Amino acid sequence: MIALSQFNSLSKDEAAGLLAPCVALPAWGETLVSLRPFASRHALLQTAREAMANWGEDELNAALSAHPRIGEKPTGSQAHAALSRQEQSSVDSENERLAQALREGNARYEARFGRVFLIRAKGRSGEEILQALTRRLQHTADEEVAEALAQLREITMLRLEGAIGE
Repeated sequence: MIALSQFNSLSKDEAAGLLAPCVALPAWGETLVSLRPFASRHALLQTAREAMANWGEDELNAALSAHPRIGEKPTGSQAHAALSRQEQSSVDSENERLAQALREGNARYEARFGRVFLIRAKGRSGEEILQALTRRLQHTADEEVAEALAQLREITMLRLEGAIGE
Protein backbone atom coordinates (compact mmCIF):
# COMPACT_ATOMS: atom_id res chain seq x y z
CA MET A 1 0.00 0.00 0.00
CA ILE A 2 0.85 3.68 -0.31
CA ALA A 3 -0.60 6.24 2.12
CA LEU A 4 -3.34 8.64 1.01
CA SER A 5 -0.98 11.60 1.56
CA GLN A 6 1.58 9.89 -0.70
CA PHE A 7 -1.07 9.20 -3.37
CA ASN A 8 -2.23 12.83 -3.17
CA SER A 9 1.29 14.12 -3.94
CA LEU A 10 2.25 11.78 -6.83
CA SER A 11 2.67 12.96 -10.43
CA LYS A 12 -0.37 12.41 -12.68
CA ASP A 13 1.46 9.64 -14.57
CA GLU A 14 2.71 7.80 -11.46
CA ALA A 15 -0.74 8.04 -9.83
CA ALA A 16 -2.38 6.70 -13.02
CA GLY A 17 0.15 3.83 -13.17
CA LEU A 18 -0.69 2.95 -9.57
CA LEU A 19 -4.45 2.83 -10.33
CA ALA A 20 -4.10 1.02 -13.69
CA PRO A 21 -3.98 -2.56 -12.24
CA CYS A 22 -7.36 -2.07 -10.49
CA VAL A 23 -9.26 -2.22 -13.81
CA ALA A 24 -8.40 -2.06 -17.54
CA LEU A 25 -10.27 1.23 -18.10
CA PRO A 26 -8.16 4.43 -18.46
CA ALA A 27 -11.08 6.87 -18.06
CA TRP A 28 -11.77 5.50 -14.56
CA GLY A 29 -8.23 6.06 -13.24
CA GLU A 30 -7.87 9.41 -15.02
CA THR A 31 -11.02 10.73 -13.29
CA LEU A 32 -9.69 9.75 -9.84
CA VAL A 33 -6.19 11.13 -10.48
CA SER A 34 -7.67 14.49 -11.57
CA LEU A 35 -9.78 14.79 -8.39
CA ARG A 36 -6.78 14.80 -6.02
CA PRO A 37 -6.15 15.74 -3.29
CA PHE A 38 -8.76 13.54 -1.62
CA ALA A 39 -10.03 14.49 1.85
CA SER A 40 -9.92 10.87 3.05
CA ARG A 41 -9.70 7.25 1.89
CA HIS A 42 -13.48 7.22 2.56
CA ALA A 43 -13.85 10.08 0.04
CA LEU A 44 -11.59 8.33 -2.50
CA LEU A 45 -13.62 5.11 -2.37
CA GLN A 46 -16.93 6.99 -2.70
CA THR A 47 -15.62 8.96 -5.71
CA ALA A 48 -14.36 5.66 -7.17
CA ARG A 49 -17.84 4.11 -6.79
CA GLU A 50 -19.48 7.08 -8.54
CA ALA A 51 -16.91 6.92 -11.36
CA MET A 52 -18.02 3.35 -12.18
CA ALA A 53 -21.78 3.99 -11.88
CA ASN A 54 -22.26 4.51 -15.64
CA TRP A 55 -20.27 1.51 -16.91
CA GLY A 56 -22.03 -0.46 -19.65
CA GLU A 57 -21.30 -3.43 -21.92
CA ASP A 58 -18.65 -1.42 -23.83
CA GLU A 59 -16.65 -0.89 -20.61
CA LEU A 60 -17.28 -4.51 -19.57
CA ASN A 61 -15.88 -5.98 -22.79
CA ALA A 62 -12.92 -3.56 -22.87
CA ALA A 63 -12.02 -4.35 -19.24
CA LEU A 64 -12.10 -8.12 -19.89
CA SER A 65 -9.91 -8.03 -23.02
CA ALA A 66 -7.06 -9.78 -21.18
CA HIS A 67 -8.78 -10.98 -18.01
CA PRO A 68 -7.50 -14.41 -16.85
CA ARG A 69 -10.05 -17.24 -16.99
CA ILE A 70 -10.99 -19.01 -13.74
CA GLY A 71 -8.87 -22.17 -13.48
CA GLU A 72 -6.14 -20.58 -15.58
CA LYS A 73 -3.73 -19.11 -13.02
CA PRO A 74 -1.39 -16.71 -14.87
CA THR A 75 2.40 -16.56 -14.47
CA GLY A 76 4.51 -13.44 -13.89
CA SER A 77 5.58 -11.15 -11.04
CA GLN A 78 3.54 -8.23 -12.46
CA ALA A 79 0.51 -6.74 -10.65
CA HIS A 80 -1.97 -8.07 -13.25
CA ALA A 81 -0.86 -11.71 -12.86
CA ALA A 82 -0.14 -11.65 -9.11
CA LEU A 83 -3.55 -10.18 -8.19
CA SER A 84 -5.33 -12.84 -10.28
CA ARG A 85 -3.47 -15.72 -8.58
CA GLN A 86 -4.16 -14.16 -5.17
CA GLU A 87 -7.86 -13.82 -6.04
CA GLN A 88 -8.12 -17.38 -7.41
CA SER A 89 -6.25 -18.83 -4.39
CA SER A 90 -9.33 -20.71 -3.12
CA VAL A 91 -9.77 -22.67 -6.38
CA ASP A 92 -8.47 -26.24 -5.97
CA SER A 93 -6.37 -26.90 -9.09
CA GLU A 94 -5.81 -30.58 -8.21
CA ASN A 95 -9.52 -31.50 -8.44
CA GLU A 96 -9.64 -32.92 -11.98
CA ARG A 97 -13.46 -33.05 -12.21
CA LEU A 98 -13.68 -29.41 -11.12
CA ALA A 99 -10.84 -28.22 -13.39
CA GLN A 100 -12.48 -29.87 -16.42
CA ALA A 101 -15.91 -28.49 -15.48
CA LEU A 102 -14.39 -24.99 -15.31
CA ARG A 103 -12.68 -25.36 -18.71
CA GLU A 104 -15.93 -26.62 -20.28
CA GLY A 105 -17.93 -23.96 -18.41
CA ASN A 106 -15.66 -21.13 -19.57
CA ALA A 107 -15.85 -22.37 -23.17
CA ARG A 108 -19.66 -22.54 -22.98
CA TYR A 109 -19.86 -19.02 -21.49
CA GLU A 110 -17.59 -17.46 -24.14
CA ALA A 111 -19.54 -19.19 -26.93
CA ARG A 112 -22.80 -17.85 -25.46
CA PHE A 113 -21.91 -14.29 -24.38
CA GLY A 114 -18.76 -13.45 -26.39
CA ARG A 115 -16.47 -12.53 -23.48
CA VAL A 116 -14.43 -14.13 -20.69
CA PHE A 117 -16.47 -15.23 -17.66
CA LEU A 118 -15.87 -12.70 -14.87
CA ILE A 119 -16.37 -13.36 -11.15
CA ARG A 120 -15.01 -11.79 -7.95
CA ALA A 121 -12.91 -14.84 -7.09
CA LYS A 122 -11.60 -13.71 -3.67
CA GLY A 123 -12.80 -16.10 -0.96
CA ARG A 124 -14.66 -18.38 -3.39
CA SER A 125 -13.94 -22.08 -3.87
CA GLY A 126 -13.93 -23.58 -7.37
CA GLU A 127 -17.29 -25.17 -6.54
CA GLU A 128 -18.93 -21.83 -5.66
CA ILE A 129 -17.57 -20.30 -8.87
CA LEU A 130 -18.75 -23.28 -10.96
CA GLN A 131 -22.25 -22.99 -9.42
CA ALA A 132 -22.31 -19.26 -10.21
CA LEU A 133 -21.09 -20.02 -13.75
CA THR A 134 -23.80 -22.66 -14.23
CA ARG A 135 -26.48 -20.26 -12.91
CA ARG A 136 -25.26 -17.36 -15.08
CA LEU A 137 -25.30 -19.51 -18.25
CA GLN A 138 -29.12 -19.31 -18.08
CA HIS A 139 -29.17 -15.48 -18.06
CA THR A 140 -30.38 -13.32 -20.92
CA ALA A 141 -27.66 -11.17 -22.53
CA ASP A 142 -28.80 -8.08 -20.58
CA GLU A 143 -29.10 -9.90 -17.23
CA GLU A 144 -25.55 -11.23 -17.58
CA VAL A 145 -24.12 -7.83 -18.57
CA ALA A 146 -25.59 -6.45 -15.32
CA GLU A 147 -24.15 -9.17 -13.05
CA ALA A 148 -20.77 -9.19 -14.83
CA LEU A 149 -20.51 -5.42 -14.30
CA ALA A 150 -21.55 -5.83 -10.66
CA GLN A 151 -18.70 -8.32 -10.21
CA LEU A 152 -16.27 -6.00 -12.05
CA ARG A 153 -17.16 -3.16 -9.66
CA GLU A 154 -16.47 -5.43 -6.65
CA ILE A 155 -13.07 -6.54 -8.02
CA THR A 156 -12.07 -2.96 -8.88
CA MET A 157 -12.92 -1.69 -5.38
CA LEU A 158 -11.08 -4.55 -3.64
CA ARG A 159 -7.97 -3.80 -5.73
CA LEU A 160 -8.22 -0.05 -5.00
CA GLU A 161 -8.66 -0.80 -1.27
CA GLY A 162 -5.49 -2.92 -1.49
CA ALA A 163 -3.60 -0.21 -3.40
CA ILE A 164 -4.21 2.97 -1.35
CA GLY A 165 -4.02 3.36 2.44
CA GLU A 166 -5.43 5.91 4.91
